[PDB]
Amino acid sequence: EMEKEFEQIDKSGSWAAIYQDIRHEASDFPCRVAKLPKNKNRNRYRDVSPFDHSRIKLHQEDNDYINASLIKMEEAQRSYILTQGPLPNTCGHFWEMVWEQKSRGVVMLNRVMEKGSLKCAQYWPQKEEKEMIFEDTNLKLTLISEDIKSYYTVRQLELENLTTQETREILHFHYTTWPDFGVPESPASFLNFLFKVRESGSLSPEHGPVVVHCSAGIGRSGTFCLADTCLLLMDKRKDPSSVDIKKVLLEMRKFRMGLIQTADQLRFSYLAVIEGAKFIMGDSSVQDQWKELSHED
Ligand SMILES: CNC(=O)[C@@H]1Cc2ccc(NS(=O)(=O)O)cc2CN1C(=O)OCc1ccccc1
Ligand SMILES: [Cl-]
Ligand SMILES: [Cl-]
Ligand SMILES: [Cl-]
Ligand SMILES: [Cl-]
Ligand SMILES: [Cl-]
Ligand SMILES: [Mg+2]
Repeated sequence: EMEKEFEQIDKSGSWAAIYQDIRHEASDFPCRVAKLPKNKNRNRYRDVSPFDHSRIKLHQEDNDYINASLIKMEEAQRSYILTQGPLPNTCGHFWEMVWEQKSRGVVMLNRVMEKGSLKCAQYWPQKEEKEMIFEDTNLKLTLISEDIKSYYTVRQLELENLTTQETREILHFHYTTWPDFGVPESPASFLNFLFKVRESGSLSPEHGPVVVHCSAGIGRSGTFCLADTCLLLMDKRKDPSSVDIKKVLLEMRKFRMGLIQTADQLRFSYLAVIEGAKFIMGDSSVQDQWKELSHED
């Protein structure tokens, strides 16, 4: 059981060892498509690639490759697409994927510039009157509105298939204060944001999988998805004791490499799930407490 295990790991000072065990046991599957020479400029990082078996294939229509993986959580009955921050030449591919996969939400856990470097393209419009046209993939993208909070921003976007003139509302949830290889400021700030995504209906099984990304689409993205799936599993069962966090992480790692990048991110995941369980198991009042503690205003 996770809280008893947490205390034992904390007491014995063994987060590094627990995390290394996970790394040791994690799946290794081929990424042959990712490593084709023609795809070199579609990958942000040499050593971060989607496995062939779970890669998202684009439907157009000359080269189907995008650095993005379908994390299909069978027991939980929820799926996520985890992807790298799009590059200057892959923003059209990114939105093509959102359209084809029928996603309603995009969760962004990084900033465009981190540590002086460009870790993600400016792939969405920052001003209503300056829409983006992706001529390669025949899509238009317009900012409809935004709600700016202290550490996150929610945007309403309209994505249009220029081929058909069909339009869809996409919700963009941008966590702006999650440092690379680091953790959220508190369980409360993380959970307040996760519940904002949940409340939107973006994780509904009636939609395609939410797209989640950071810069590599593994560390911060893995942490987010691990906490969400653990919370969902205990919710379905109304049984916190039924959830084996390490097992869930290993299951996710069947679908994309390197999910959760540090031992402290693993530790934070346990904290987030232990805290979130208070809400799942019926202390409704904790949600307001997280909102207050997050200082979102
Ligand atoms: C220190 N590592 C690096 O700088 C590069 C790029 C990067 C940016 C950012 C990042 N953090 S994230 O944006 O939260 O995913 C992770 C990685 C992983 N990486 C890798 O080379 O990862 C290879 C790897 C490691 C463990 C497991 C699978 C693959
Ligand atoms: Cl940014
Ligand atoms: Cl900077
Ligand atoms: Cl970039
Ligand atoms: Cl950072
Ligand atoms: Cl790793
Ligand atoms: Mg303006």
